[PDB]
Amino acid sequence: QANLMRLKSDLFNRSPMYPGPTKDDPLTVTLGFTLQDIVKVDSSTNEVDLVYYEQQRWKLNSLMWDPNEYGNITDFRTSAADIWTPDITAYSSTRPVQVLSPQIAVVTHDGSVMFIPAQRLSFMCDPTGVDSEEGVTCAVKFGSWVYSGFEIDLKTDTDQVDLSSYYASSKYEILSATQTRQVQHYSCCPEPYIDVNLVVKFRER
Amino acid sequence: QANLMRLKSDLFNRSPMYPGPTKDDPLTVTLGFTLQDIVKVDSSTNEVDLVYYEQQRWKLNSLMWDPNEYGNITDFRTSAADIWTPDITAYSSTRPVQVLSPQIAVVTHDGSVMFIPAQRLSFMCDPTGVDSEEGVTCAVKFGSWVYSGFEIDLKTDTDQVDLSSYYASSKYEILSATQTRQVQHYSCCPEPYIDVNLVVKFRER
Amino acid sequence: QANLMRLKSDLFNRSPMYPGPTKDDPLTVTLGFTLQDIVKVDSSTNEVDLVYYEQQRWKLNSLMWDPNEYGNITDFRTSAADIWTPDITAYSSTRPVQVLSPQIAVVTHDGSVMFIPAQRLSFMCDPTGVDSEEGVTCAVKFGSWVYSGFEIDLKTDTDQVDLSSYYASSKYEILSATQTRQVQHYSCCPEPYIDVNLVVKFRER
Amino acid sequence: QANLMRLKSDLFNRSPMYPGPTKDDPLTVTLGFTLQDIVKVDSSTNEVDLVYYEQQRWKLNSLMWDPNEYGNITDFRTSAADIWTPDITAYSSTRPVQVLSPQIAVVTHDGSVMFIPAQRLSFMCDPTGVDSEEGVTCAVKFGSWVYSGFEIDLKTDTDQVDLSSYYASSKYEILSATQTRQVQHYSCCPEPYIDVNLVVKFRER
Amino acid sequence: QANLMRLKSDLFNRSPMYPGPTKDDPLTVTLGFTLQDIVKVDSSTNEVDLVYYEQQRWKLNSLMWDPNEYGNITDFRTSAADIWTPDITAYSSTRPVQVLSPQIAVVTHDGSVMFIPAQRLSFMCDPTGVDSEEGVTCAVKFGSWVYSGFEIDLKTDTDQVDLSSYYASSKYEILSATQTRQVQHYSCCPEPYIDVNLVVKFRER
Ligand SMILES: c1ccc(C2CCN(CCc3cc4ccccc4[nH]3)CC2)cc1
Ligand SMILES: c1ccc(C2CCN(CCc3cc4ccccc4[nH]3)CC2)cc1
Ligand SMILES: c1ccc(C2CCN(CCc3cc4ccccc4[nH]3)CC2)cc1
Ligand SMILES: c1ccc(C2CCN(CCc3cc4ccccc4[nH]3)CC2)cc1
Ligand SMILES: c1ccc(C2CCN(CCc3cc4ccccc4[nH]3)CC2)cc1
Repeated sequence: QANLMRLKSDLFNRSPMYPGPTKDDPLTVTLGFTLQDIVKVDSSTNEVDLVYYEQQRWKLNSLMWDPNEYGNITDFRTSAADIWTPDITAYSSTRPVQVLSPQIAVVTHDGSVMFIPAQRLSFMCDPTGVDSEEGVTCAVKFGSWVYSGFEIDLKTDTDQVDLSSYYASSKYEILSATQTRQVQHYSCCPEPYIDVNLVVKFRER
Repeated sequence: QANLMRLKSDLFNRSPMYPGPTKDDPLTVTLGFTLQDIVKVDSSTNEVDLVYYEQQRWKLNSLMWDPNEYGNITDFRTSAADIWTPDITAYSSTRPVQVLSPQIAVVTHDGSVMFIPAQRLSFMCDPTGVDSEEGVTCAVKFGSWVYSGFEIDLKTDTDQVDLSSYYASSKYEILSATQTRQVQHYSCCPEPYIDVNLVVKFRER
Repeated sequence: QANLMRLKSDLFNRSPMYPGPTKDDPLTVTLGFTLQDIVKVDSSTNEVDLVYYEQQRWKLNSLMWDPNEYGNITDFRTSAADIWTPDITAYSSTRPVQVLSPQIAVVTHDGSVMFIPAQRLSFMCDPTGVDSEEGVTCAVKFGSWVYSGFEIDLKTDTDQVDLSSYYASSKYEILSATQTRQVQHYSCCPEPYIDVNLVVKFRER
Repeated sequence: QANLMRLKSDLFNRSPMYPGPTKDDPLTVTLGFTLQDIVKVDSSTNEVDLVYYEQQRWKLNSLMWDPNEYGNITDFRTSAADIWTPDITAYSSTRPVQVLSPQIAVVTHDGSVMFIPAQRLSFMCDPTGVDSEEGVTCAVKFGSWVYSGFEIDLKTDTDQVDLSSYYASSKYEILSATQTRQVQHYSCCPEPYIDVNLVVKFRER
Repeated sequence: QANLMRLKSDLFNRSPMYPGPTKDDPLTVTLGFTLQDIVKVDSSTNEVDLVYYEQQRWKLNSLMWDPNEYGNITDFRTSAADIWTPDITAYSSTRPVQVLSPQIAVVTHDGSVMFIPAQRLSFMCDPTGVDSEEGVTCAVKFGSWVYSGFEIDLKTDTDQVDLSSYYASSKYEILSATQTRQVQHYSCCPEPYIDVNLVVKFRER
């Protein structure tokens, strides 16, 4: 406990918190989705409710340490409030996202951070054809709300959504689930915009 | 990181926070709406739910800096809690507004602030005739709750609501969406009152 | 900005906050209601939902200042959290009251405070007869939760509820709306209890 | 104001807050209920919703003062957050309790505290027979969550629930409402467990 | 009070809070469930709502004291916010868990902590066959969100869920309720992961 108390004190009480990335010091954020369930489909409002884990990874030099100086500690768990976290948001939500898991991150000695919030999301989705064999496709983009591709570079490790934890007795069957990194440019702005498009093809089980 | 940490420290930890505008030092707030969806229409209570982005822009001398003194930083992102924000509100909401995005603003070296909260709004709207070709018109005024025209001047860049992000498979089709700055004079009071009237004409797709 | 920053610092950072009134130093609170809408009526639970502005006015010697000493500032806007506010409550609510507006007050150099929260209230009301020409009458009392008339004296400027902002396409038509100051004494206790009785007669439009 | 500011400073800023009772220094908490309304009955989930005032009284030596030393102040009102409050809870609630009133307590010079929160409670109750003349009986136990009878001596003043404020046009009529205290010892443990069983017999009006 | 004030000050104001367990200093957390009611079953979304008490026990050397040095105090009650608590979560919830009880723990002089939060949980469960004699089986895993078996060792005192407080007039009858410790391994990671699988077999009463 003494070595970990010392490490946390040196990392969090000595210097001000990381102020976020800039064009000169960009940050790469890796996103991955683990879809657990399609909990609700509302055909009268065109809202669909998903339960998923959103894996977020990034690396900060300010979070690095030599394990030899701290009783061979290679990683620790800490409240996500103690650290800077990226402002990754769903771009077409209809309700505030509901957090289903403790807000705790894992920090590794190389400065790597892994934060996996479990969430319930209501987003814009026309479910017409969900009761058919072909099913229905719905998509929701995720990205930084305030940082462009010049400050936050969004990435995925795979374009395949993790369906290994998908509820087997769900009302809905997943035909396909992909997470695709997209780089967009708008007429307004010279900076690129990055999002991860979560595309889910599903039908009634 | 060091230059941004220094900038934020100089802007936020040296002087007290901006106390808001006065008649002697008025502030101009530019409002713009990006309508995403008409998520719900309730004909039994006369409530309509909107999902939109509300772009807010203002400029403070106290937020200015010389980029040359701070490693050529021309702008940064910071929690909206670190800065003063205008008390812009819907004058005919029926439920507290639901924030759908991170509460983060972009501050530019010229003292400009851009704050774009995504919101879900429930407001007073009689949807009689939504199921017709003519559709229905509904309006909601936005403005400062406590500041008159003498302290906060409200403006728009365009009278046209941005409909380029409007949900393509929405239950409702937008016939027209305008955002108009209105000035109101009362016999009682010498001070003018300013609002932005969001007028949306819509029908069932 | 500098003069207002100085004023706020002198009023709020020099002395402890106003500890509320006492029998020796009573406070008069003026109440006024502006009814915007009867949003929902529930005949299965006997609950009615109102949307209104509740104007609250009081005066504190501790909030007084000479405008000449502060660059001729005669009033300012401040977060209601910076000041003491009366504990005015609805005595027959069925749900926690929902705040629809920014929590900001206007302080005048004579020590006057004006606080106008917009609220959504669910209260006990049998709506039987709302669908008739005669309509239905419903009442809700407002007053201090913990202070008697010896500490907080409630007053009204008028017995007429402001209906000039009442939603013209509401499901309900207002036949009459009054706000009356009422006094009561209990056998135990000598102190009077004050409430403002909001009586609304309404029917379906 | 000055004398009350001085009193509050002496009571709350000089010594640490009361750490709660112990076996060596037990505390008597007097509990009583004022039933306002049976708002809802749900026969599909077996949940009943009550609106009531829960009167809590206790006395602390650390909250005592000589009125002569403080401008003859015999009592004051303060935020329930400034003082220790007992952890009295419903043992069979189905939803978090909703607070309908300001969280303010009355402290008397003898160290007496009176705290009367208004609340909405959903609790386990089978309402089968509510639509009959006989009605239905439902019960909810209240007590300390973590303190035994050795630390918190939970008491009542009367076994009769105050029905003098019960909503006259409620959907439900009260046939009887009692608050019976119970002291129990289990074979495991030497300490008594105390609870108050709020028993309400009611039917449709 | 003085001895307890002194004890709390020595335990909580002298050293930094316990930073959580590590591989070198693991922690055993014992979990136990007391099922109170199956409040709701939703066959359209496949969600079931449970009301239960979750007993959590763990032991910290940093929470030890000699009762002889503190007026023979052998245990005390304190806000769960004053101490470190394990991040035990339901792995298949569909809504944020609702806390129904005060967040207070019991600390014993041997460093033992007992924390029993009452909760309402919505979780993934297909209730098809609940209206039959055979009933339906539903399961929910609980475990640490961020810690492995190397840091938090989860244990049970019994595999039998406590049904002695189960609501007698519930819509649902419990056929069986077990809580089983399970050790899992993931392809990513060499460390074992522990969960407690709450398996409830139930039917309509
Ligand atoms: C966040 C944290 C834990 C989980 C777990 C899922 C399965 N195990 C743990 C299995 C587990 C996943 C996992 C994902 C990335 C890296 C390491 C990981 N270990 C218990 C909780 C889910 C989301
Ligand atoms: C309001 C409007 C769009 C957004 C974005 C939605 C898609 N992108 C990039 C699209 C985008 C245009 C744009 C115009 C002005 C300022 C920021 C902007 N971001 C990232 C955030 C956030 C808030
Ligand atoms: C609380 C509740 C509602 C408001 C206003 C409602 C409509 N207007 C301006 C309408 C308005 C005239 C007027 C005349 C004298 C004093 C205050 C006044 N407000 C802007 C906001 C402000 C604060
Ligand atoms: C708890 C319970 C009710 C209230 C009130 C609701 C109606 N009154 C009546 C207030 C009131 C009666 C009374 C009778 C005997 C002794 C003290 C009393 N206070 C003012 C506030 C406030 C706090
Ligand atoms: C967590 C879970 C339940 C409770 C209680 C439920 C019922 N009682 C009596 C609680 C109670 C019996 C009992 C019997 C033997 C040993 C210890 C015991 N505690 C008071 C609160 C408190 C905290």
